[PDB]
Amino acid sequence: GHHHHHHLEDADAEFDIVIGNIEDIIMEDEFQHLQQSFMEKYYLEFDDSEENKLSYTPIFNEYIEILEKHLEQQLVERIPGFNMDAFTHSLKQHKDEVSGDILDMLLTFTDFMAFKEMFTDYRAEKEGRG
Repeated sequence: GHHHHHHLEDADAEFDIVIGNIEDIIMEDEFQHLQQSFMEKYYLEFDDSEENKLSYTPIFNEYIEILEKHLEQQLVERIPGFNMDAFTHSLKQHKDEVSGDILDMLLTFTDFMAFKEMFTDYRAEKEGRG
C-alpha cells in the first residue's frame, strides 16, 4: 500500500455506489443497510466482481481487498456502540440487526464519540469529507 486517488466508474458501478453512500453513511449506519441491501440484491441478481478489463480485474480486486481488509479488522475490533460507521454492515453481511440503536445502548460506555472522532476524522477526510 502506497497510493491514493479516485477513478473508475462504468467498470464497477456497484463499487462507486457503496463508496459514495459509505462516506455519507459515516454518520448513519441504517442508511447503508438500505442502500447496501439494494445494491447487494441488484448485484447478486446480476453479476459479481472480477469484471472489467484484464487490468481492472486485478487492480480492482487488490485495491478493494486492501481497504476492505484494513477496514475489516478495524471495524471488527471497533465495536464503538453509537452509529459510528456503516462500513461494518457492508463489510461482513448486515449490521442492521444490531446498530447504534442496540450497540450504543449497552456499548454506551464509549459511543462513537471517541471512535468516530479519530476514525471518522480519517475515514471521512479520506473519502473527501470536505
